[PDB]
Amino acid sequence: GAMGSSEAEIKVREATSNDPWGPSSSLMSEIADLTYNVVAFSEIMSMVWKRLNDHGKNWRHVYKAMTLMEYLIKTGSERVAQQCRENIYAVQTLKDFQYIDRDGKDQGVNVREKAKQLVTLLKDEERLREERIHALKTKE
Repeated sequence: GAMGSSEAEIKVREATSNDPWGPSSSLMSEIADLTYNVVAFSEIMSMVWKRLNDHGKNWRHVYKAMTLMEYLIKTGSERVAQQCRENIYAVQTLKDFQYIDRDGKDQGVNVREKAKQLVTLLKDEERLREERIHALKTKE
């Protein structure tokens, strides 16, 4: 289903699901390779920004989308980091993300801290170069 049709959006959804495991490194590597495919890049990034804009009980979409975005910034096409810097507000807003679950536990704190770290990385082009060498070595 069918004829080698794109599964880019589906792979991103899988990588950013509410499941309390993942995202898987092999799946993330597949998505990173697809970011060099201009058609797939658009599908991937749109889905990641959507997951980064979920809330509440879907907080893990946001947390896992940041893990995926970080991996793609470091391991994928340099167009990823460029688009993220262009859309930096969509990451910065997450430093304000709130969610208290029904057990009273602050899941939002994980989102806010991950966002803080991703923003400092994106603002530093030297850090991005260093991180890319290390990340590409992990990939290969």
